[PDB]
Amino acid sequence: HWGYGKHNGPEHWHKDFPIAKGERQSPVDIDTHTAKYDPSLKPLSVSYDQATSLRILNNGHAFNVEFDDSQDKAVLKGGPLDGTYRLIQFHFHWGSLDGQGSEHTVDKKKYAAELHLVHWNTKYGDFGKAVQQPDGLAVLGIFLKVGSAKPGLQKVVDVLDSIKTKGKSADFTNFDPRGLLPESLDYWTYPGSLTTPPLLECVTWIVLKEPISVSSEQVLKFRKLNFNGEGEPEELMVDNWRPAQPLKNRQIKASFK
Ligand SMILES: CCOc1ccc2nc(S(N)(=O)=O)sc2c1
Ligand SMILES: [Zn+2]
Repeated sequence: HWGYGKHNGPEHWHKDFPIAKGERQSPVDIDTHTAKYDPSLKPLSVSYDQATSLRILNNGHAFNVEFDDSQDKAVLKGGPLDGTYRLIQFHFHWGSLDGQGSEHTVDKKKYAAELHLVHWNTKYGDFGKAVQQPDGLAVLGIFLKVGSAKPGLQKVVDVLDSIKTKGKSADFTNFDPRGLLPESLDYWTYPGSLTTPPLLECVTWIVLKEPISVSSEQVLKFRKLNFNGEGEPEELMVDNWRPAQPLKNRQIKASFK
């Protein structure tokens, strides 16, 4: 099965998922001098005050914090989007070293990790329908750099011991994702894809310009997770990022100049 190892990593994925070589794959390198300022772009509207987190899960390639998406509780609108997108989960990608880990890069610069808040377009009724549409998903991407600790992240860090191996889950209620946002909501946006299989080209990417800082101790605890299931040989969950893909016939737009 697919993963991030030498024998099943991103350069192998196209054999099972031919769309890996598609025309609107993610992630990409954001060239800040080629991105076009678009004054017609609206500010992002993040409404997370009623968010209901349920569970945190190690799924074998990352850990997901899952939300109740049966109503318009935590939604994303505005920006480049038409209509209302519901938050369903967030997860991270990170590296084995502080100098790598993000999926998107900015002028070829890598960050230590990247947070993805995944939302789906409510006009399609459920998430599985949404991923089959060109405007089905909106993923908010936030860069993590190593520096001062992020207080709002610590509740996530402290529960990781309980979901060390693949398939483990833990109740995770009353988590407020607003504690993970940067001060500014300026962004780049482009049409792209899921960055893990099935790599569907259904995503409007919204990548925030301002990174958040987390401490070395916080990111260190990410790196203690396991790709494997309990009772299997230990493989540390690190470097679960896909490298940048060709931009091809797309333009990256910026909400700011
Ligand atoms: C369709 C089964 O659920 C999936 C599969 C892949 C996938 N990739 C992302 S990401 N890394 O935010 O682009 S969210 C997501 C959800
Ligand atoms: Zn992701």
